[PDB]
Amino acid sequence: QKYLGMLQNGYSDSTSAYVDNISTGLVVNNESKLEAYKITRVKTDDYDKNINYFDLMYEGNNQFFIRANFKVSREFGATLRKNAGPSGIVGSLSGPLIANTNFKSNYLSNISDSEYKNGVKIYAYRYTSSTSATNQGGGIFTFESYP
Repeated sequence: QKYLGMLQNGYSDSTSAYVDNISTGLVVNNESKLEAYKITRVKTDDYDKNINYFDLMYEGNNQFFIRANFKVSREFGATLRKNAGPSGIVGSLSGPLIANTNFKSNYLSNISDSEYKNGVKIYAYRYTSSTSATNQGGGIFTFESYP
């Protein structure tokens, strides 16, 4: 147990595939691999993800931002382009809203499998109000789906 975190041999499927040495598996619909999968991402003033909900993942029809933890941000957020670059709301964080599995963070298809396998997409703005943008970290992302 002191090597790998937790592999889902009939355990909970809350993603949790996180800092490198946590062997964790998941299988969902819309890309061709059963995933013993890993995430090794670092962003600013951060250790692994911070503020709950920050990765790239794999449920929906496209390649998109994680549903990392069980609380859902209905927040209509502005996920803009690559590291520390503001270019406008390409990602309009909104529905769908469901949870309990690896799910979609408002279909950020624009951030794709190339930015998933050794990605850069923990960067994100948070909005308290309808236009109050705050930057709390952003940097390297990493993922690897495997047998």
